[PDB]
Amino acid sequence: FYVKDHRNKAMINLHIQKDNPKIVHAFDMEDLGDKAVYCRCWRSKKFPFCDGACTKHNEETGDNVGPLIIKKKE
Amino acid sequence: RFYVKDHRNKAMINLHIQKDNPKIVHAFDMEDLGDKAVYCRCWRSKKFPFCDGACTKHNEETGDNVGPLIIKKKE
Ligand code: FES
Ligand code: FES
Repeated sequence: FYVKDHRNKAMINLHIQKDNPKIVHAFDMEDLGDKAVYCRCWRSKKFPFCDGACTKHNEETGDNVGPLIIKKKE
Repeated sequence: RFYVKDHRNKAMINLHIQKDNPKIVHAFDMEDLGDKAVYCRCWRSKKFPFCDGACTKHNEETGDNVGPLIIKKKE
């Protein structure tokens, strides 16, 4: 059994700051702690920070996304 | 007088990037960063984990409002 398609255009961000036409975050590395973990799935309730929402998203959708970690060499 | 705007979906976010990796995580030491690093949050960049402007076309096509994460040196 085969099948065709069309133009769905699913959004990545479903609910965060929808009054902002393009969500961009900018941080000075000098004011970060020893570690910051940033969300790349747009499902975190602590956006722009990762709260572990990625896990449920990957399990539900079969995806493989995860966060960006900025840290001091240590 | 009441109506909702439903945007919920069960679609994957990352369509094509490093699918042999079960969970794509990047970790960088700030001491090794230059003046400005711009990281992709849309999973459409051909330079992932870095932003290449793919988010603009995604936003246009889908009506989305995603954009990158910038880590920079204080001015
Ligand atoms: S909560 Fe989104 S990448 Fe972890
Ligand atoms: S290319 Fe993905 S956020 Fe810019």
